[PDB]
Amino acid sequence: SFVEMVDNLRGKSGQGYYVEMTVGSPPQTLNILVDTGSSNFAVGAAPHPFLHRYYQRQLSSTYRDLRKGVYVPYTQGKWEGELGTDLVSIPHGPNVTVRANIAAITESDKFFINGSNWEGILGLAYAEIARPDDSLEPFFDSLVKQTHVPNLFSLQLCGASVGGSMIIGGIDHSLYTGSLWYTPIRREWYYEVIIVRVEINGQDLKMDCKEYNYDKSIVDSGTTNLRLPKKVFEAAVKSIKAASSTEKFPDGFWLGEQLVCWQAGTTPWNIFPVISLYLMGEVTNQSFRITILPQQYLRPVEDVATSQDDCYKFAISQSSTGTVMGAVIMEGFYVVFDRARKRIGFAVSACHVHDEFRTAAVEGPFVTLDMEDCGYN
Ligand SMILES: CC(C)c1cccc(CNC[C@@H](O)[C@H](Cc2ccccc2)NC(=O)[C@@H]2CCC[C@H](C(C)(C)N3CCCCC3=O)C2)c1
Repeated sequence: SFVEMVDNLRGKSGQGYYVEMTVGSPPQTLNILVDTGSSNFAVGAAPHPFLHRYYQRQLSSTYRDLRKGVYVPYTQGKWEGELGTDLVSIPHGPNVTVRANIAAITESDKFFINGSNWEGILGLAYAEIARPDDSLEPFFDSLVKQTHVPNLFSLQLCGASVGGSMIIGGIDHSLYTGSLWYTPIRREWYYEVIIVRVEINGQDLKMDCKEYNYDKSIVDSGTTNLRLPKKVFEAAVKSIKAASSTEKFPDGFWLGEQLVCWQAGTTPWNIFPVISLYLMGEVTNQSFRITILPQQYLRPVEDVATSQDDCYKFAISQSSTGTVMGAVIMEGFYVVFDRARKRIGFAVSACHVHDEFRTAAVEGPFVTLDMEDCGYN
């Protein structure tokens, strides 16, 4: 019955992926961004210039006020509002209704996006990072507690205006090819994983692997970019610059600020390297790699110019809070958040990114000694 959830996600490039949900009685329909990088379910509940619609608690007979405030500061953007509970369903999801915590957003700053078609966010990570504290049960925990939906979900995020699937409660085998490779969830707060090796065009970055996970590494569907700790970011940009020095790039391109364009169909993909991320595996001394194409880390953006060229922004950003495997890493992979078994699986997606002579891959097994030394603490 997972077929009912295939293609249940939509979005705009750089702006997240959202699924349709209803809250309250009678049901109020809202588009909700799916975010494995946080743990609060929150919806616009007051007018805002960028909201097409919002949750009206007054109109729901099943609304309950928790008489408690809340706020969430993300890496960029924040909101504040009022806690309460209500009945929640996912029309293209399992056939259930659950009473869940909901933060009614009453003020926000740089959270909602102009012209955006989503009105709220579904934090799919664990209670440990829920605001105001870990006693506010996250939506997925309520779903599993109140129904027989199995304790896992999977995400197929597709590039090119974007779509994909969130399969709630399982794995749909028609959405990926090849084998699923699993990496442990190190700790249940973020979806934290451990990266044990990095290569660019087959060349090892050769850093202390602790640097790759300083101070954590997470899988985060609510962040567009690959974000890398300062030292890793610099090494990676240096290597990518070198590989592509054939061409010249504007100022701020490598900062993700300025875009670069080529005549339509002439993007020199070949001079941009693949990036391989090796992840800790399920058995001793064993890892696997996912290989990322430049078509993933050069994000397509519309040309505000009179030209109809292919333009892109560099979708790798420097971080001061650890590695973030964002949407452009997840795109073209099928990612299984197996909460029940505390692991995350990766396989080549059915909607994989295409390149003339290279392909995104998930490959294993590899041997990697002393993998536990890669985790930060
Ligand atoms: C809440 C706690 C646990 C917390 C605190 C700090 C970091 C984290 C790690 N997860 C972050 C996500 O939950 C959050 C999700 C988000 C969605 C929509 C708007 C804003 C944030 N995303 C971000 O903060 C990102 C930082 C880089 C710029 C990102 C921008 C380009 C802006 N962005 C917004 C729309 C979705 C795609 C996107 O890329 C947002 C978690």
